[PDB]
Parts: sequence; structure tokens; C-alpha cells
Amino acid sequence: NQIVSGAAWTDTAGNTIQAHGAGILQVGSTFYWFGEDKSHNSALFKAVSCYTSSDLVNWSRQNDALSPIAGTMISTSNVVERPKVIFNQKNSEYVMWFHSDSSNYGAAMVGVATAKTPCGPYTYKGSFKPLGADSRDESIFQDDDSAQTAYLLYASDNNQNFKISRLDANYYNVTAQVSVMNGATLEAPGIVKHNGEYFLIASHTSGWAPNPNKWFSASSLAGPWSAQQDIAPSATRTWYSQNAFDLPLGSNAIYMGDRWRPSLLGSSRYIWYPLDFSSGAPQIVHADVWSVNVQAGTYSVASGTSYEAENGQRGGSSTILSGSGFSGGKAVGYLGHGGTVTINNVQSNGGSHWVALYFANGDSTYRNVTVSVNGGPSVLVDQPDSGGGNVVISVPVKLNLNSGENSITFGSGQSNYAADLDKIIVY
Ligand SMILES: *[C@@H]1O[C@H](CO)[C@@H](O[C@@H]2O[C@H](CO)[C@@H](O)[C@H](O)[C@H]2NC(C)=O)[C@H](O)[C@H]1NC(C)=O
Ligand SMILES: *[C@@H]1O[C@H](CO)[C@@H](O)[C@H](O)[C@H]1NC(C)=O
Ligand SMILES: *[C@@H]1O[C@H](CO)[C@@H](O)[C@H](O)[C@H]1NC(C)=O
Ligand SMILES: OC[C@H]1O[C@@H](O)[C@H](O)[C@@H](O)[C@H]1O
Ligand SMILES: OC[C@H]1O[C@H](O)[C@H](O)[C@@H](O)[C@H]1O
Ligand SMILES: [Ca+2]
Repeated sequence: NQIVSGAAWTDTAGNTIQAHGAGILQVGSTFYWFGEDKSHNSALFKAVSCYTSSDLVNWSRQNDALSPIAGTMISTSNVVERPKVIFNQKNSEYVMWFHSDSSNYGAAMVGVATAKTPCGPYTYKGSFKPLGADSRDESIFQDDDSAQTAYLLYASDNNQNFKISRLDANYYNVTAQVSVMNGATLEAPGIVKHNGEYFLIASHTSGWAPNPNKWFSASSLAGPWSAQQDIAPSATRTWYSQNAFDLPLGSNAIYMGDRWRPSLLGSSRYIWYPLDFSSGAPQIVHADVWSVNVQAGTYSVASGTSYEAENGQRGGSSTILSGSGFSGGKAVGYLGHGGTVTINNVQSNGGSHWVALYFANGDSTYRNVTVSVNGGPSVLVDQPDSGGGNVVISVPVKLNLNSGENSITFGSGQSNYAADLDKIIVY
């Protein structure tokens, strides 16, 4: 089973996974994924969900880890974001931290809850401002010293100043500032310790819109920290995502991000990629389809076959576009609204296959494209805004192919313009 960024992910019961703003905890060889339940299409608090898996693909929904409490700061009128859980060895206790806020983000607190088992349910113990100052986007990092010292990483002072501060021995309170990046406008933080060095991954502040996420490193959490560098090509806006959790994996890591859909928040998707450290620093591997070997601490990227859209057969009013951002320097434009392209001679062993559509969409809103395989009934594929007419991203579609040769037609029947199609990759 494969990790396929941007698809609609469902749990073992077949229900949409609702765990945005991910926090991960490993117990044994089980991964616990905590997140925000947005099934109600709202930024206000419904639950902190809890899912488990052995392989980072096949997730079983457990009891919710945190439920709202009326008349408190975790009421259903309030905001609970970006939950994180670490285990406290001294107390044999799981401690959850989260961003605790009002609906207009004017309160800027953390909240804390505890449990004796990983999915809890957890008992909320209150919300507070760390050292009396704002905390909005946050994460928690647990170091590998004998004391397992933990730290809050947080956007402070109306998001302008990024802070790292040490937690007490219970992981209940922030008690000393460790470093601050004044004017850094960083949010969505996480830290992975790799080769003895601390690596901070963070986004800048653009609300729900994605932006180029950055890495910084230091030999001490007190700094000095290096200046920001990109984890992905800047035009792609972190391949249309925002950092949520950075999970170590052998000699590398896994980038776990959210693709926020602010007009329909429960349909926000999950963008998980290998975070390769072979250059000495974290770089996203743009892997449409990949898997993890947990015991070996490795990842494997699926190989596919590319087909350029411009080499297909156009029908109707579609055109050939030229641009440096496209594979082959070309793409097919004016798709939909009477224009089609058919990609022929797609060889396959048949059955269900992931097919990545590489496209550009310069609008600020989603487009979509109809897809028919071998003349079968049409499906509709969402095409998010890509960041520019010359900026290509990819979305996955799990198509049923025939054993042998296949033809795939794009854009038939739809009155709206689809995105511009650069190529497809058949896995
Ligand atoms: C497929 O994409 C089209 C746009 O290419 C969507 O049509 C837009 O729908 C919104 C409503 O969310 C309207 O406000 C816009 O005026 C429409 N734009 C155009 C150009 O028609 C359509 O909703 C998408 N289909 C699905 C199922 O999401
Ligand atoms: C998915 O997880 C469930 C629960 O542990 C397990 O019973 C099932 O076999 C898993 N599916 C696959 C394909 O391994
Ligand atoms: C948390 O630590 C700060 C800094 O020492 C202190 O001012 C505050 O009173 C502490 N909070 C609690 C609940 O002990
Ligand atoms: O207005 C519709 C047009 O939008 C452009 O962004 C696109 O490059 C064209 O191929 C066509 O779809
Ligand atoms: O404010 C809306 C939204 O803004 C950013 O995307 C933050 O990283 C999210 O956690 C959320 O707070
Ligand atoms: Ca192309």
C-alpha cells in the first residue's frame, strides 16, 4: 500500500480521514496520528482524532483523543489546532499540547491535556499564554538527552516573532525562553534532530494559502540558527502544502503537510513526502506514490512511465502551450469547453493504477478535468490552483486500466476550462 499525496484518504472503515494539523507519536511500532477533525467544514473545535497504523498507509480510527467541553476554552465555539503528543517517562503519561484560541485568533494560547494511554481519551487541564506571551501555531519537540527535555516551538507576538522555549519536567508548563527569531513571521513549525543537529521546518505567514516552507539548523536550540533555505522549489509553494509534522525515518525523515481547502475545510488533503537528508539538509522528494519500510527505516519511490500531453491527439479547440515550467517545454491548453486531448498507447498490466496528472492552473480557485479510460464512463479530477500558468504541480487519480494498451481522454463534456495538462505519469 502506498502514500499518495493529495488523494482522498479513507480509514479502514472507509470513512474520510479527519486529522489535519498532524501530530505523530510512535509507541512500539505503531504510529498514532492525532489531528483536527474537520468533518463539519469548520475551523471551530469538533475533536482531536486518533488514528493508528503499522505502515503509515492503512489507518484505523480509534476513539477521539480530545472532545469539546462547553463553557471552557475548548468549547465548540473555540479553536483547537495542531495537536502534538509526547510521552513523559517520569510520570508514565502522554501529554498533548495544542494551539488554543478564539474564533478570531485573538486569544493566542496553548492548551494541555493528559492521558495514560496513547489515544486516551485525554483530560484537558487548561489553556495559557507561554510566559504571558502569544502562542498561535505551535509544535512540541522532545530531545534525545537522558532527561528527554521537551520544548515548545511557537509563533508569538501576533505571529511576528518565532520562539523556542523549554518545558518543565512534567511537560505541563513553559518555563524558560531558549531562542527567538524576531521578525521572522514563521508558523507551522516542526523540528527533526538529524546527525546531532536541530533542523527547524516552518512556513511563513499567509493564512490558509500555501507558501515556500523553509529549513533552519543549529547545534543548540538556543541558536545561532542558519538563515532560511527552501525545502522545495519555491514556485510550487511546498508542492501546495503547509508543514504539519516532520517525522524521523532512518537516516532521513518524512514531511507531513496539509493542503488546506478553506472553502471546504473537511476536504483539506494530506501531502506526505520523503524528506531526503542526503545533501546534509532536508529536501522534499516530490514522490507521487511511495512507501515506507518501517523496520529498515527506509522509503521507496514508485517508478512510473511518463507521457507528454502535447504528444497526444488533440480534439476540438485545445491548443499547444509553450513554457519553461513544463516537461518538454510544452503543455496542452484550452482543455475542456470543447477541447480534448487523448493519450494513446499507455501500456499497463491493468487493474487499479495511480496516474499522476501534471498540470498548471494560474487561477486562484480550483479547476477540474474529466477523464475517460478506453471510452469508459467519465470521472472528474480536481485541479487545485498551482501558483501560476508556468508552475506545474500534480494530483493523483486511481484509474482502472486494461491489461495491454490503453487510451485516456481528457476534457470531454465539461463546459468549464480544465487546467493546462503538461504530462501524466502512470504508476
Ligand atoms: C470544476 O471546476 C469549475 C471551475 O473550472 C468549478 O466551477 C466554478 O464553481 C464555482 C463554485 O464553487 C463558481 O463560483 C464558479 O463561477 C465556477 N467557475 C467556472 C469557471 O465555471 C466547478 O464547481 C468544479 N466542479 C466541482 C465538482 O468542484
Ligand atoms: C489494515 O489494518 C487492519 C487493522 O490492524 C488489519 O486488520 C488489516 O489487515 C490491514 N490491511 C492490510 C491490507 O494490511
Ligand atoms: C509557568 O511558568 C512560568 C514561568 O516560570 C510561571 O510564571 C507560571 O506561573 C507557571 N505556571 C504555572 C501554572 O505554574
Ligand atoms: O481562460 C481559460 C484559459 O486559461 C488560461 O489560464 C489557460 O492557460 C488556457 O489554456 C485556458 O484554459
Ligand atoms: O488561521 C487559519 C490557519 O492559518 C494557518 O494556515 C495556520 O498554520 C493554521 O493552523 C490556521 O490557524
Ligand atoms: Ca509536457
